[PDB]
Amino acid sequence: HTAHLRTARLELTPLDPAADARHLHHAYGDEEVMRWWTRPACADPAETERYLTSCAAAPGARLWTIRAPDGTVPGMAGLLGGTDVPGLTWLLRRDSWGHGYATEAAAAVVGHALEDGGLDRVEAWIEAGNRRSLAVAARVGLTERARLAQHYPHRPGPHEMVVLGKARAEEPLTTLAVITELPVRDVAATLRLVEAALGARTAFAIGDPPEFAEAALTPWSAGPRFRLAAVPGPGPVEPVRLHLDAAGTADSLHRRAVDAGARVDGPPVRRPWGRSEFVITLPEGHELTVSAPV
Amino acid sequence: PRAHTAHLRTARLELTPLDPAADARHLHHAYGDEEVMRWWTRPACADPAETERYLTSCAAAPGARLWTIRAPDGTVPGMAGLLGGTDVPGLTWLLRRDSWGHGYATEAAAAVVGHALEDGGLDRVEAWIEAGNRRSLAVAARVGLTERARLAQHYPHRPGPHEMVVLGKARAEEPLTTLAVITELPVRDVAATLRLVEAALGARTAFAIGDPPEFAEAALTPWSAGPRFRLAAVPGPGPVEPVRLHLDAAGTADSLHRRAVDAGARVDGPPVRRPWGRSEFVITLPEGHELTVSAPV
Repeated sequence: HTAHLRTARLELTPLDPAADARHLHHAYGDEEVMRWWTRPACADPAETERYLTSCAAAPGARLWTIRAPDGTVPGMAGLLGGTDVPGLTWLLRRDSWGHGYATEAAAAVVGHALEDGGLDRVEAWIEAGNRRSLAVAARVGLTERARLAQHYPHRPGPHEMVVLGKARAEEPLTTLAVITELPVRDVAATLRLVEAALGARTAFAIGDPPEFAEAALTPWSAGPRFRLAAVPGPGPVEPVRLHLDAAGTADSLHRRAVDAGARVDGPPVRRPWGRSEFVITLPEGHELTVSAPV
Repeated sequence: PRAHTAHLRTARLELTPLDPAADARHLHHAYGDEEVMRWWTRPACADPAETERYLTSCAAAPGARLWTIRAPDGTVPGMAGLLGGTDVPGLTWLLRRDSWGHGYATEAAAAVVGHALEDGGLDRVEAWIEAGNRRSLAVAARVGLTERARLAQHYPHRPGPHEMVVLGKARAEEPLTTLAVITELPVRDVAATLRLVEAALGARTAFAIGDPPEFAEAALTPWSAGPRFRLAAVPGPGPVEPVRLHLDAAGTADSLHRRAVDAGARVDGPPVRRPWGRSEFVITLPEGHELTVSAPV
């Protein structure tokens, strides 16, 4: 890309790892600034130069370097990549903070991505705890669409990643959730189980003994939850396979399932796709593999 | 319900247990404001009398715990409290356009929540804000509430449906939680299946394994994460015990149905309005699986 993006007080020039690495290292090498980054603070500008390159290297990578009028170089902003949906990001040395740069820069990149970038939509992955960044994202029209558990090699424990987005034309139709029904013998008994293993809870039930309930896996009005329908028998019951994306550690999740007398597959096992999973099987045959970031 | 008695005092505000008759005159500046009420669950009140009435019905509501916001200069910016009649401590607030931008709503809601979670001994509290309510969501965040889910709703006083973000906050967050449930739909031709799915459901395949689709993942959203299920391939006799999938969609069912139909899908018929204020239809998969599609309207 050749395009420069100009704003009230800024010029975003295409990113040159070699040339810019000197200034950009004032952010990428700062322990503080990288408090939220996917990897610790860069050691040397070479590493930065290296990273920056590996970064701009990826397929759809399209980054700029934030240049202010007063000579300074607060940092950078742009579209990350190698991914499917164009991710977005930014970073500034601690100094340039709160001067509206991030907001301005972010606003620029976004505008361009949707408009002249010819793109249909744009994402932005911000850590849950990242208030400041979440403010900018929202300030830029990026509304939250999903969330996911993740773990950084340098982190003591896993974390939550918010996935904000913003299309050019907001689709009129969309799916907000998928609730799957589960045929079980004793809806009640099952509810009791799930409530303990997955720390679930009953959202509702129809008649006593219960004949049809809605098991919620979160203590909130809406969210991850599935229906429980009752069935007579004789009992063949065709199993249902369920993938459970959980937050927190697989060992403590598994510890909970077991300590709840759950039919567990075994201890959690790591996987190529970077997720430690373990399964739970319900008497009727259904099995739900619980998968955590770690 | 009952008493209250409590008065919430903050940096520049005083929260006094709402008194319909008393305050209504002032609060009508909010509830009677078309602009201010464009995001509310009902139209603006024609006059203070209607506001007093509404305020009363709200005040009477089961465990309703509301306060009126008093500014030091004697102004009444609006109201803020805890709604009654829920299952999870609901939460609301409302300012008049004239008091906007002073951080009153943040200060107020902050206090109601601090009270509810600490003094009220409450476990958690929610807050339902319409997707497009930029300022309210901003206050939500500034207060500590974080989105936990989203629902499709439709107010009789509106021509079209809308989205509602369900934000919340507990006093002691749970280490373990669940983010999603992706179920496996055993089908014969994972390929065609996916082709169809994207047609009617407007899905898009996130990933496919093996040239001949051995097992893919159809996302129902255009984003990295969000609602979606998994397709597994399996050949056989009379192949499968249909899997039941409830699909909560946003937008008018009439058109959702139009999509499923133009996609040439198996639909048990046009959308049928249910009693619980929801219209739906079901799409059956050749294998057996029924994917009912519910919408607010």
